[PDB]
Amino acid sequence: GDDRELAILATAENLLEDRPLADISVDDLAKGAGISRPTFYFYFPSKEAVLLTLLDRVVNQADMALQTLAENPADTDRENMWRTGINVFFETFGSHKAVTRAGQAARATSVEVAELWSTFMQKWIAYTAAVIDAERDRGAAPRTLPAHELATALNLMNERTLFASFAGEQPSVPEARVLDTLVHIWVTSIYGE
Amino acid sequence: GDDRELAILATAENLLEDRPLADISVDDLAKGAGISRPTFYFYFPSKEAVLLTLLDRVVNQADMALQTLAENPADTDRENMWRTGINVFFETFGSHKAVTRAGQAARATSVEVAELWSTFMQKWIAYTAAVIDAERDRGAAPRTLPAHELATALNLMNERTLFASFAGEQPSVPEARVLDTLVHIWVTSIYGE
Repeated sequence: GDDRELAILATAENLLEDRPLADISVDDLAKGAGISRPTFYFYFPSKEAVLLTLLDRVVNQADMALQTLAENPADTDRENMWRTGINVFFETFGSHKAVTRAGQAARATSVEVAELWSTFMQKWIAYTAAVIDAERDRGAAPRTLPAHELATALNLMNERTLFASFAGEQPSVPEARVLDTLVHIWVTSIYGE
Repeated sequence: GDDRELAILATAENLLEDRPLADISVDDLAKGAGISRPTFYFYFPSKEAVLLTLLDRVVNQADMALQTLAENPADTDRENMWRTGINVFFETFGSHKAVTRAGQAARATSVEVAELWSTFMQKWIAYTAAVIDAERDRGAAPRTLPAHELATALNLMNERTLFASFAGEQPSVPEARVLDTLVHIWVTSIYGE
C-alpha cells in the first residue's frame, strides 16, 4: 500500500531523469507504478504533489545527515570539518539530480515547493551562523560581518553553484571541482580577517 | 516609431512591477502603449519577446557600465575596487527589479533568455578570472584555486544573493547589507591564503 506510493515516487524520479514535469503525465506515473489513473489520485492529488514529496524526502535526507554530523563531531582540522558539512549536500542532492533540477524549476510556480525550500534554507543558515558564532566566541574566527548575513550568502552560493554543477549549466564549476571551490570560499570568508 | 517600441517596453516594465508575465496580456501592453493589438505584433512577436528585449537592455547596460569602469581605473585600495565593480550590478539590476525578477523566472522556460544570461555570465566570469590572474601575476593575491573556478562560484553567488535581496526572498541578505556582505566574501576568497 505504502508500496504503491513508493512505486509512484520511484517512477517519477526515473522519468524525471529523461524529461521535465510538464512532459510527464499522470498516466505515465500510473503506468510505471503498475496502477490505474484513478488509483494514482488516491495516493497523490497531482503529479506536482509527487514532485513535492520527492523533494521533501531529498531535503529531509540531507537535513537528517546533517543532524548526524552535528551530534558526531568529525575529528579533523577546521577546513575538513566545513568540507564534511558541505559534502552532505553535495552527495545528497548530487545523488538525486533529476529531483533537484525539477524541484528548483518548480519553486517558480509552486508555493508549497517555495515554502519547503525556504524553511529548510532558514534552518541551515541558522545552523551555519550558530557555528560561525561559536567559532568567533572560542577565538578561532575574527568578528567581521554579522554571522547571519555571512551564513546567508554562503548558503545561497552553495545552492546556486551546486545546482548549476549538477545540471551542467553553462557556466558552472565542474562537479569534480565544486566541493574544493566552495570549501575554499567558506574557510577564507569565515576565518579571513 | 522607435517611440511606439519604447512605449511598449516602458508599459511592460511598469506592469511587471505589479504582476508576473503570465498575468499580463498583449492587449494590456498595447493599451498601455496607446496602440492596437495587431500594431503591437508588428514591433514584437510576443509578450515574451518584450521581456527578452527588456532583459537584453538591462544586461547590456551593466556590461557597458562595467567596460567603462574597466577602461577607467578607480583610484582606491583593492577592497574598494571590487566594491565598485560589484556595485555596477547592484545598482543596474537593483534599478530594474521587476525585469530582473521576471527575466530570472523566464530562464526556466525561454531558451533565448537562458542563452542571453549564459553568454553574459561567461563574459563576466572570464573578466573576473583575468583580474584575479593579473592580481596573482603582480604578486598581490596568492595562487590558491584555479582563478576561473573561483570566479565562477563568486559570480554565481552574486547572481543568487543579489537577486534574492531584490525580490526580498526568505532567506535573503537585506538589500542595505548585500554589497558589504559580497565584497567581504570576494576579498577574503581572492586574497586569503
